[PDB]
Amino acid sequence: MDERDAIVEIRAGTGGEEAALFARDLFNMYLRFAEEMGFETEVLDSHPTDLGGFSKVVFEVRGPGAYGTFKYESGVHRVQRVPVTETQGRIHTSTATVAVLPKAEEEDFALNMDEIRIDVMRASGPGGQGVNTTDSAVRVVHLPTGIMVTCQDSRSQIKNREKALMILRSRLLEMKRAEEAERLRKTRLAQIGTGERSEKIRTYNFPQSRVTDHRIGFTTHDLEGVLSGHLTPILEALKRADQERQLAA
RNA sequence: CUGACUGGGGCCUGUAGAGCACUGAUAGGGCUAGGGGGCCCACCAGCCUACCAAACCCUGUCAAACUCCGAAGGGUCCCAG
RNA sequence: AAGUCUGGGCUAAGUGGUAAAGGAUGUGGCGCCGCGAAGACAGCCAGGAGGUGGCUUAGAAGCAGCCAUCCUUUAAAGAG
RNA sequence: CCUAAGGUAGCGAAAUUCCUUGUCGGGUAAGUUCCGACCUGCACGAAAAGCGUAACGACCGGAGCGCUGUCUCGGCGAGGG
RNA sequence: CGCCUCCUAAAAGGUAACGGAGGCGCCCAAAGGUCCCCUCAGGCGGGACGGAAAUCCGCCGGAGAGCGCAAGGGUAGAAGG
RNA sequence: CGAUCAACGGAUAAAAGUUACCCCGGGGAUAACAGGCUGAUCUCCCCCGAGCGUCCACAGCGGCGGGGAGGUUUGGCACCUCGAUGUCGGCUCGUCGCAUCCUGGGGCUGAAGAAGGUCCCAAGGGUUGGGCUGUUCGCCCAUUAAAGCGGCACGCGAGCUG
RNA sequence: AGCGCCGGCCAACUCCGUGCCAGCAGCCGCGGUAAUACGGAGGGCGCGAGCGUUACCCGGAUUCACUGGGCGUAAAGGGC
RNA sequence: UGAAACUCAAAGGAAUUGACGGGGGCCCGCACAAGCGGUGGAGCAUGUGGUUUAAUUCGAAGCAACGCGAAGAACCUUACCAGGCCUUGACAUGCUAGGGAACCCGGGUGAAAGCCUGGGGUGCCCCGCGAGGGGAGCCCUAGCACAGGUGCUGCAUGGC
RNA sequence: GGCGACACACGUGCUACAAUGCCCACUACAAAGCGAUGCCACCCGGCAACGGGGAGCUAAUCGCAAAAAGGUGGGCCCAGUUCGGAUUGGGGUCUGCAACCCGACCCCAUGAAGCCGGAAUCGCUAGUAAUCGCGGAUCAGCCAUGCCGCGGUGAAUACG
RNA sequence: CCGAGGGUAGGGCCCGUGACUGGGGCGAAGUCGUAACAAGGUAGCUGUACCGGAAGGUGCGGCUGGAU
RNA sequence: GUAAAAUGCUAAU
RNA sequence: GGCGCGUUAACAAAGCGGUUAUGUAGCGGAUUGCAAAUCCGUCUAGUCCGGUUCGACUCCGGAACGCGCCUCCA
Ligand SMILES: [K+]
Ligand SMILES: [Mg+2]
Ligand SMILES: [Mg+2]
Ligand SMILES: [Mg+2]
Ligand SMILES: [Mg+2]
Ligand SMILES: [Mg+2]
Ligand SMILES: [Mg+2]
Ligand SMILES: [Mg+2]
Ligand SMILES: [Mg+2]
Ligand SMILES: [Mg+2]
Ligand SMILES: [Mg+2]
Ligand SMILES: [Mg+2]
Ligand SMILES: [Mg+2]
Ligand SMILES: [Mg+2]
Ligand SMILES: [Mg+2]
Ligand SMILES: [Mg+2]
Ligand SMILES: [Mg+2]
Ligand SMILES: [Mg+2]
Ligand SMILES: [Mg+2]
Ligand SMILES: [Mg+2]
Ligand SMILES: [Mg+2]
Ligand SMILES: [Mg+2]
Ligand SMILES: [Mg+2]
Ligand SMILES: [Mg+2]
Ligand SMILES: [Mg+2]
Ligand SMILES: [Mg+2]
Ligand SMILES: [Mg+2]
Ligand SMILES: [Mg+2]
Ligand SMILES: [Mg+2]
Ligand SMILES: [Mg+2]
Ligand SMILES: [Mg+2]
Ligand SMILES: [Mg+2]
Ligand SMILES: [Mg+2]
Ligand SMILES: [Mg+2]
Ligand SMILES: [Mg+2]
Ligand SMILES: [Mg+2]
Ligand SMILES: [Mg+2]
Ligand SMILES: [Mg+2]
Ligand SMILES: [Mg+2]
Ligand SMILES: [Mg+2]
Ligand SMILES: [Mg+2]
Ligand SMILES: [Mg+2]
Ligand SMILES: [Mg+2]
Ligand SMILES: [Mg+2]
Ligand SMILES: [Mg+2]
Ligand SMILES: [Mg+2]
Ligand SMILES: [Mg+2]
Ligand SMILES: [Mg+2]
Ligand SMILES: [Mg+2]
Ligand SMILES: [Mg+2]
Ligand SMILES: [Mg+2]
Ligand SMILES: [Mg+2]
Ligand SMILES: [Mg+2]
Ligand SMILES: [Mg+2]
Ligand SMILES: [Mg+2]
Ligand SMILES: [Mg+2]
Ligand SMILES: [Mg+2]
Ligand SMILES: [Mg+2]
Ligand SMILES: [Mg+2]
Ligand SMILES: [Mg+2]
Ligand SMILES: [Mg+2]
Ligand SMILES: [Mg+2]
Ligand SMILES: [Mg+2]
Ligand SMILES: [Mg+2]
Ligand SMILES: [Mg+2]
Ligand SMILES: [Mg+2]
Ligand SMILES: [Mg+2]
Ligand SMILES: [Mg+2]
Ligand SMILES: [Mg+2]
Ligand SMILES: [Mg+2]
Ligand SMILES: [Mg+2]
Ligand SMILES: [Mg+2]
Ligand SMILES: [Mg+2]
Ligand SMILES: [Mg+2]
Ligand SMILES: [Mg+2]
Ligand SMILES: [Mg+2]
Ligand SMILES: [Mg+2]
Ligand SMILES: [Mg+2]
Ligand SMILES: [Mg+2]
Ligand SMILES: [Mg+2]
Ligand SMILES: [Mg+2]
Ligand SMILES: [Mg+2]
Ligand SMILES: [Mg+2]
Ligand SMILES: [Mg+2]
Ligand SMILES: [Mg+2]
Ligand SMILES: [Mg+2]
Ligand SMILES: [Mg+2]
Ligand SMILES: [Mg+2]
Ligand SMILES: [Mg+2]
Ligand SMILES: [Mg+2]
Ligand SMILES: [Mg+2]
Ligand SMILES: [Mg+2]
Ligand SMILES: [Mg+2]
Ligand SMILES: [Mg+2]
Ligand SMILES: [Mg+2]
Ligand SMILES: [Mg+2]
Ligand SMILES: [Mg+2]
Ligand SMILES: [Mg+2]
Ligand SMILES: [Mg+2]
Ligand SMILES: [Mg+2]
Ligand SMILES: [Mg+2]
Ligand SMILES: [Mg+2]
Ligand SMILES: [Mg+2]
Ligand SMILES: [Mg+2]
Ligand SMILES: [Mg+2]
Ligand SMILES: [Mg+2]
Ligand SMILES: [Mg+2]
Ligand SMILES: [Mg+2]
Ligand SMILES: [Mg+2]
Ligand SMILES: [Mg+2]
Ligand SMILES: [Mg+2]
Ligand SMILES: [Mg+2]
Ligand SMILES: [Mg+2]
Ligand SMILES: [Mg+2]
Ligand SMILES: [Mg+2]
Ligand SMILES: [Mg+2]
Ligand SMILES: [Mg+2]
Ligand SMILES: [Mg+2]
Ligand SMILES: [Mg+2]
Ligand SMILES: [Mg+2]
Ligand SMILES: [Mg+2]
Ligand SMILES: [Mg+2]
Ligand SMILES: [Mg+2]
Ligand SMILES: [Mg+2]
Ligand SMILES: [Mg+2]
Ligand SMILES: [Mg+2]
Ligand SMILES: [Mg+2]
Ligand SMILES: [Mg+2]
Ligand SMILES: [Mg+2]
Ligand SMILES: [Mg+2]
Ligand SMILES: [Mg+2]
Ligand SMILES: [Mg+2]
Ligand SMILES: [Mg+2]
Ligand SMILES: [Mg+2]
Ligand SMILES: [Mg+2]
Ligand SMILES: [Mg+2]
Ligand SMILES: [Mg+2]
Ligand SMILES: [Mg+2]
Ligand SMILES: [Mg+2]
Ligand SMILES: [Mg+2]
Ligand SMILES: [Mg+2]
Ligand SMILES: [Mg+2]
Ligand SMILES: [Mg+2]
Ligand SMILES: [Mg+2]
Ligand SMILES: [Mg+2]
Ligand SMILES: [Mg+2]
Ligand SMILES: [Mg+2]
Ligand SMILES: [Mg+2]
Ligand SMILES: [Mg+2]
Ligand SMILES: [Mg+2]
Ligand SMILES: [Mg+2]
Ligand SMILES: [Mg+2]
Ligand SMILES: [Mg+2]
Ligand SMILES: [Mg+2]
Ligand SMILES: [Mg+2]
Ligand SMILES: [Mg+2]
Ligand SMILES: [Mg+2]
Ligand SMILES: [Mg+2]
Ligand SMILES: [Mg+2]
Ligand SMILES: [Mg+2]
Ligand SMILES: [Mg+2]
Ligand SMILES: [Mg+2]
Ligand SMILES: [Mg+2]
Ligand SMILES: [Mg+2]
Ligand SMILES: [Mg+2]
Ligand SMILES: [Mg+2]
Ligand SMILES: [Mg+2]
Ligand SMILES: [Mg+2]
Ligand SMILES: [Mg+2]
Ligand SMILES: [Mg+2]
Ligand SMILES: [Mg+2]
Ligand SMILES: [Mg+2]
Ligand SMILES: [Mg+2]
Ligand SMILES: [Mg+2]
Ligand SMILES: [Mg+2]
Ligand SMILES: [Mg+2]
Ligand SMILES: [Mg+2]
Ligand SMILES: [Mg+2]
Ligand SMILES: [Mg+2]
Ligand SMILES: [Mg+2]
Ligand SMILES: [Mg+2]
Ligand SMILES: [Mg+2]
Ligand SMILES: [Mg+2]
Ligand SMILES: [Mg+2]
Ligand SMILES: [Mg+2]
Ligand SMILES: [Mg+2]
Ligand SMILES: [Mg+2]
Ligand SMILES: [Mg+2]
Ligand SMILES: [Mg+2]
Ligand SMILES: [Mg+2]
Ligand SMILES: [Mg+2]
Ligand SMILES: [Mg+2]
Ligand SMILES: [Mg+2]
Ligand SMILES: [Mg+2]
Ligand SMILES: [Mg+2]
Ligand SMILES: [Mg+2]
Ligand SMILES: [Mg+2]
Ligand SMILES: [Mg+2]
Ligand SMILES: [Mg+2]
Ligand SMILES: [Mg+2]
Ligand SMILES: [Mg+2]
Ligand SMILES: [Mg+2]
Ligand SMILES: [Mg+2]
Ligand SMILES: [Mg+2]
Ligand SMILES: [Mg+2]
Ligand SMILES: [Mg+2]
Ligand SMILES: [Mg+2]
Ligand SMILES: [Mg+2]
Ligand SMILES: [Mg+2]
Ligand SMILES: [Mg+2]
Ligand SMILES: [Mg+2]
Ligand SMILES: [Mg+2]
Ligand SMILES: [Mg+2]
Ligand SMILES: [Mg+2]
Ligand SMILES: [Mg+2]
Ligand SMILES: [Mg+2]
Ligand SMILES: [Mg+2]
Ligand SMILES: [Mg+2]
Ligand SMILES: [Mg+2]
Ligand SMILES: [Mg+2]
Ligand SMILES: [Mg+2]
Repeated sequence: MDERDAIVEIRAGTGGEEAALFARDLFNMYLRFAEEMGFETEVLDSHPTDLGGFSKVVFEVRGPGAYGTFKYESGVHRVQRVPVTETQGRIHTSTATVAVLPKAEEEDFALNMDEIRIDVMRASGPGGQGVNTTDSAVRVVHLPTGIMVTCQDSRSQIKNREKALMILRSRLLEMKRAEEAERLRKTRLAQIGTGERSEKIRTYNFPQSRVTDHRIGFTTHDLEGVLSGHLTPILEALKRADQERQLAA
């Protein structure tokens, strides 16, 4: 939560080459805000455009109390300006999306052998006297979920039991790595959506030198300072609105 | 008459045990290179630490391929039964 | 086949006559301090209180976790 | 990077799939078999032919109707012993 | 799978296991013979370039160096230079 | 003088495989089944009491470690049997153990009642029918007071099946 | 005394708010900080115990053409 | 032989003026060619991006932004930043209250600004030799209407 | 205080890398402008920047004024040098209230890069290019090597 | 006898629905190339055939709705 | 019969 | 489990007892209205532990991870 390090995913939205540039503009704005808050940034995955932008940049903000501040940036950011890609001096409206997520654990996986039942029995197929009378085949049952692995690959019960336990764990692991990805997904779609011109959280209107956070109504005119990092005025204005969002019925 | 076995006497040995002098291991303490941290400074060095610890020292130990030591026995020759 | 042989002791579990960590007012024999008619130990008969609690906590206010356990009438009363 | 060149069409958990009773659908009250699909094909593949194909089969799977001493679960009778 | 070294091996010699650890299948014309001469590793201090360590000086230092190559024995009163 | 005759006391100057088409002579000197010894593995029961359980170590639990029992599993060993000890599962027929699935009798409970949990005593009797697969095992359907776990050459082929 | 409408078609316009949001929409389109096109207000236009909408039929549609259409290149001559 | 759902607000024909062509033709320009000196490398000057900064004011952006606005940044310039003052204000008009001033020398205190200060001297008609009483430049405090803004929009504009 | 920051990157220029050159001495020929808290002749002190004197001129009259390349004479001898003049130390001059950030200039010392510049790229067709000095605006002084001007000397080549 | 209808068995047509699968329409931004419109940088288009990630390419024959 | 080195540029009257 | 092979920078991938590998990318410039393509330049390394050697990415020994093969007669 609020106190833990967090990860900011900046993707480009509607706009094409111009969105990937505005996404670069959002990316410098956020690194320079971290330096102001004495935070620490490291990039994890960046997809650049030869024009100078990024289709995607993913970076961490290391420091005590990161998810407390950046969490207000998740949403669709709208830019309206004359693009450096435009030739006929027109104003285009383009969008970039920002997803903010707390850095989690890479927690290690192991088997609780008290919720696991191991069955042994005779195997199938060839072997003569051996296969007839030897308990080589192994079934391992994960008791809470019911999923089972069986193994009679070798002639030895201990070898088949070890190999069976390996597959069971590796299987339970992927079940766990998939539910986590399903939650990581529905959460990202909760913050980013389709990245449409609507769905906007903030407008950066370069002609009017205006930045507007339509969630609260706040607007400054220091669009140069906002783009250079000085976001602290806006954050507080939401932090205030957050407390006045907590008004006991 | 030289035999097994036995009495005396000389010489050879590195085990049991023990030990730490060598080769290694080793707990804690002292002292004390170097590192971590470290208040501070890079104009130049200092200072701090109930951090990790080289060497050295103290107490306490470990070893088939460690021995400053070291039996009981064993081997061999001589003389005698 | 030859002692229901003699003398001293232990065991009550048929232990003897099939086993360990560990547990035990089993029983017998030694020790070592301690308290005792400055009336001890056991029971009984009293008192065993007061500032009333320091953190935590809507009460945890003698009678939760945490922080230390000052003192009065004294023959004594721990904020237990 | 390497090879002489890197498996084409078509087919695929198969007379081939180890993990495997893969997964999804169908059938059943319930289906490790069956049929239809999917394709990370351990280890299909083009005359040791590939994929289909009406008709044929004392070949080998799966299902239904009919009917039953196969069975619930056994009883009685006959004749040769 | 032959050969060498150490241990196991129970203090003479010898002694097994698909027991524990290593090495050999070369080399040297001097790394051989003799005579003569010389003595290490390491530590502290000192010294342009020059450092942990190149060469030079002092003091301490019995052998922990060296002995082509594995290990053991041996060894400066030399087998070392 | 010519040897990785290195399988290094060196068969020839000169040499690889396959047999489920197989064969003879031998061995329980030696493997596969079962027994035996052992019990690492397996199953069961304890000791310790850190900690969980709002509170409270012990209702129910038991970190790190410790001690055993059993002789169902997988092994180790190679002791009777290789002039033969027929090997999976099913069927049929049982019998025994008890570490008890149900039924009977109890103690504790974080037991209001009903219903459970946990441990103790108890082996008299009981412990169903079906779908899948050769299966043992397991899953599933429908019930049940319950749908126990083991030994008997993994009981039982001069009893059947195959 | 109410209901529809006032960008064009189509009769009836100005001010504030909003700022591709909120919304309008029968078609062409409106709205991205000076909107007669969104919402309100004033003002206007049309009907009036009614005003609008939705559905459906004919019309406009000579757009199934008898009245009253077409086929070189727009859809349209059959390969002969 | 020959549909439908769904969907679009058009799909089309010919012709016009353009623009474009790695179409043609005919022309031209230091456009190439033909020449001569350079730039790109070096050191400095200057402008700029970027980084940095409390601030490093802002505008200029291919040719046609970059010794450009700037034909002169130590202060001033100066629009930026830090700290100290200012409240009809540095300036404009007009209206009411205390004054009634105009102007010129000083005093503290402060970095200065500013704040608190202490000396004095007026016009016009007059009632006038009256105490002096008014109209009376201008000046200062109470209030006003107000000013001030290099704050934004060169995509609302003029001018250049 | 900043606008003058400095790991870096680009544009415009200046100065060079040398002998058809550098140096010293002496000796010539311009044009355009500017000049009253203004230009400064001339004289002295100072190596010099400058200072103190101090004529003349609202200026075809007095001054800024040396033009520079050029010429004659002598020197350097092919070297990172008598080429180059960056960087830094020290001692001073002037403006200005005030030169730390952050001015210009003078003298002494220090004497860096640089040996003609990769891919690439700019200008110029005649008094042009190149080379050489001069003045002005702004302006207290100046970071001007910039701008706008002015004359001196004076080419190569254009088939197409 | 016929006979409502009930039952048995086999056909026809229609509607809904189905693991999976085939393309189609739409989209103010994505990935790969650039086939077509200029001789579109290999004139295009065409029926058919074979091939290729994709547009497409190539063979055979046809068309001009092709350039100079 | 001729005779091309060279790909691309989203989205706001 | 046995046996063989391997670990190198951003990626893929080599040689070598003493020593800028290489290609593509990345970075600075050039060219273009801009991007690509193209052109001039530029460069970061040897998994861990222990030995040998004057010297180890390179040789020996072990660890960890990956790949290939085998695991048969009951
Ligand atoms: K066989
Ligand atoms: Mg991406
Ligand atoms: Mg464009
Ligand atoms: Mg178990
Ligand atoms: Mg088996
Ligand atoms: Mg089978
Ligand atoms: Mg077989
Ligand atoms: Mg078979
Ligand atoms: Mg067995
Ligand atoms: Mg004798
Ligand atoms: Mg003798
Ligand atoms: Mg001993
Ligand atoms: Mg020792
Ligand atoms: Mg010992
Ligand atoms: Mg010893
Ligand atoms: Mg002694
Ligand atoms: Mg003796
Ligand atoms: Mg003797
Ligand atoms: Mg004798
Ligand atoms: Mg008696
Ligand atoms: Mg007696
Ligand atoms: Mg008893
Ligand atoms: Mg007994
Ligand atoms: Mg007993
Ligand atoms: Mg006792
Ligand atoms: Mg294959
Ligand atoms: Mg192929
Ligand atoms: Mg094919
Ligand atoms: Mg295929
Ligand atoms: Mg398949
Ligand atoms: Mg299947
Ligand atoms: Mg198949
Ligand atoms: Mg196969
Ligand atoms: Mg399978
Ligand atoms: Mg299988
Ligand atoms: Mg299944
Ligand atoms: Mg199924
Ligand atoms: Mg089903
Ligand atoms: Mg079946
Ligand atoms: Mg199938
Ligand atoms: Mg698969
Ligand atoms: Mg085949
Ligand atoms: Mg094959
Ligand atoms: Mg073939
Ligand atoms: Mg063949
Ligand atoms: Mg073939
Ligand atoms: Mg087939
Ligand atoms: Mg057919
Ligand atoms: Mg068939
Ligand atoms: Mg058929
Ligand atoms: Mg047949
Ligand atoms: Mg047949
Ligand atoms: Mg036949
Ligand atoms: Mg059937
Ligand atoms: Mg049936
Ligand atoms: Mg039937
Ligand atoms: Mg019968
Ligand atoms: Mg009968
Ligand atoms: Mg009969
Ligand atoms: Mg031999
Ligand atoms: Mg040998
Ligand atoms: Mg011995
Ligand atoms: Mg020995
Ligand atoms: Mg001995
Ligand atoms: Mg001997
Ligand atoms: Mg041996
Ligand atoms: Mg031997
Ligand atoms: Mg060897
Ligand atoms: Mg020698
Ligand atoms: Mg020698
Ligand atoms: Mg000699
Ligand atoms: Mg020494
Ligand atoms: Mg020294
Ligand atoms: Mg030294
Ligand atoms: Mg030695
Ligand atoms: Mg040596
Ligand atoms: Mg060696
Ligand atoms: Mg050999
Ligand atoms: Mg041999
Ligand atoms: Mg041989
Ligand atoms: Mg021998
Ligand atoms: Mg021979
Ligand atoms: Mg021969
Ligand atoms: Mg041979
Ligand atoms: Mg043979
Ligand atoms: Mg065969
Ligand atoms: Mg066969
Ligand atoms: Mg035969
Ligand atoms: Mg055969
Ligand atoms: Mg035969
Ligand atoms: Mg035989
Ligand atoms: Mg025989
Ligand atoms: Mg033998
Ligand atoms: Mg025997
Ligand atoms: Mg056996
Ligand atoms: Mg065995
Ligand atoms: Mg056996
Ligand atoms: Mg066996
Ligand atoms: Mg048996
Ligand atoms: Mg056995
Ligand atoms: Mg037996
Ligand atoms: Mg046991
Ligand atoms: Mg036992
Ligand atoms: Mg055990
Ligand atoms: Mg027990
Ligand atoms: Mg607790
Ligand atoms: Mg309790
Ligand atoms: Mg446990
Ligand atoms: Mg134990
Ligand atoms: Mg035991
Ligand atoms: Mg047994
Ligand atoms: Mg058994
Ligand atoms: Mg056994
Ligand atoms: Mg035996
Ligand atoms: Mg034996
Ligand atoms: Mg046998
Ligand atoms: Mg017999
Ligand atoms: Mg017999
Ligand atoms: Mg027999
Ligand atoms: Mg028999
Ligand atoms: Mg039984
Ligand atoms: Mg019991
Ligand atoms: Mg009961
Ligand atoms: Mg009971
Ligand atoms: Mg009850
Ligand atoms: Mg109970
Ligand atoms: Mg019973
Ligand atoms: Mg059942
Ligand atoms: Mg059935
Ligand atoms: Mg069945
Ligand atoms: Mg079954
Ligand atoms: Mg099974
Ligand atoms: Mg019950
Ligand atoms: Mg039940
Ligand atoms: Mg059984
Ligand atoms: Mg059996
Ligand atoms: Mg049987
Ligand atoms: Mg039989
Ligand atoms: Mg049987
Ligand atoms: Mg039998
Ligand atoms: Mg029999
Ligand atoms: Mg029998
Ligand atoms: Mg059979
Ligand atoms: Mg059969
Ligand atoms: Mg209307
Ligand atoms: Mg109307
Ligand atoms: Mg109208
Ligand atoms: Mg107004
Ligand atoms: Mg409306
Ligand atoms: Mg309408
Ligand atoms: Mg907007
Ligand atoms: Mg507005
Ligand atoms: Mg507008
Ligand atoms: Mg409006
Ligand atoms: Mg509207
Ligand atoms: Mg309307
Ligand atoms: Mg309106
Ligand atoms: Mg009409
Ligand atoms: Mg009509
Ligand atoms: Mg109609
Ligand atoms: Mg008609
Ligand atoms: Mg018509
Ligand atoms: Mg015709
Ligand atoms: Mg036609
Ligand atoms: Mg036809
Ligand atoms: Mg047309
Ligand atoms: Mg044209
Ligand atoms: Mg040229
Ligand atoms: Mg040049
Ligand atoms: Mg240059
Ligand atoms: Mg330059
Ligand atoms: Mg800047
Ligand atoms: Mg502006
Ligand atoms: Mg320019
Ligand atoms: Mg300026
Ligand atoms: Mg300037
Ligand atoms: Mg200023
Ligand atoms: Mg100022
Ligand atoms: Mg304009
Ligand atoms: Mg602008
Ligand atoms: Mg204008
Ligand atoms: Mg500036
Ligand atoms: Mg440069
Ligand atoms: Mg310049
Ligand atoms: Mg330059
Ligand atoms: Mg002058
Ligand atoms: Mg020099
Ligand atoms: Mg040089
Ligand atoms: Mg020089
Ligand atoms: Mg100086
Ligand atoms: Mg300055
Ligand atoms: Mg030179
Ligand atoms: Mg010209
Ligand atoms: Mg000048
Ligand atoms: Mg000036
Ligand atoms: Mg009928
Ligand atoms: Mg009918
Ligand atoms: Mg194309
Ligand atoms: Mg084409
Ligand atoms: Mg093109
Ligand atoms: Mg092309
Ligand atoms: Mg083409
Ligand atoms: Mg074709
Ligand atoms: Mg082709
Ligand atoms: Mg061509
Ligand atoms: Mg290309
Ligand atoms: Mg593209
Ligand atoms: Mg495109
Ligand atoms: Mg192009
Ligand atoms: Mg466009
Ligand atoms: Mg390598
Ligand atoms: Mg790699
Ligand atoms: Mg290579
Ligand atoms: Mg580059
Ligand atoms: Mg570029
Ligand atoms: Mg490279
Ligand atoms: Mg080394
Ligand atoms: Mg090493
Ligand atoms: Mg190296
Ligand atoms: Mg290695
Ligand atoms: Mg075989």
